[PDB]
This record gives sequence, structure tokens and C-alpha cells, in this order.
Amino acid sequence: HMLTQGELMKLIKEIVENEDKRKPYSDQEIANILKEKGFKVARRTVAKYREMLGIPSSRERRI
DNA sequence: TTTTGGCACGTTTC
DNA sequence: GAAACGTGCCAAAA
Repeated sequence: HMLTQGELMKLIKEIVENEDKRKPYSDQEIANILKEKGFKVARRTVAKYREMLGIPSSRERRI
């Protein structure tokens, strides 16, 4: 929690668009991996961020 | 089924 | 007086 100007912003799209665009993550799953490396942001925040950056859900982009 | 939006609180500083 | 940041549950939407 209590991150910078975008320590979870400039990261949610920089890993998800690099892994498996044919098998996307979710606001829970991205919130989880971000706790393993230094962000420890919850799903409530990360949801509001993939909204503001530019992602509709990535499920709807993939399917 | 899965993924996600609206409402409210904690914190600190102005 | 108020903002800003992440964050707790609820139900809504595909």
C-alpha cells in the first residue's frame, strides 16, 4: 500500500501485456503477484487502475 | 461462472 | 475546512 505516483499503474499493463494476452489475469490475480515483488496493493485499487490506464477487462479483448 | 463498479473508512498533510 | 492514497463489503454485468 501507500505507493508512488504509479508503482502499480505503470506495471499492471507492462506485465499482463507481456505474459499471455491469449489467457489474461484478473483484478484479483494482478493484485496477488504485485504482493510478491513490492507493491502489496489489493484488488479494490488495482481494479480502479486498469480502468484509468486503458483496459476494459482484457477478458473481452482476449475472448 | 468469472471479472468488476459504487459506497465508505482508515491514514496524514495542507 | 478539504484533498489524496490504498482498501473493507455489497451487488451488478459478461
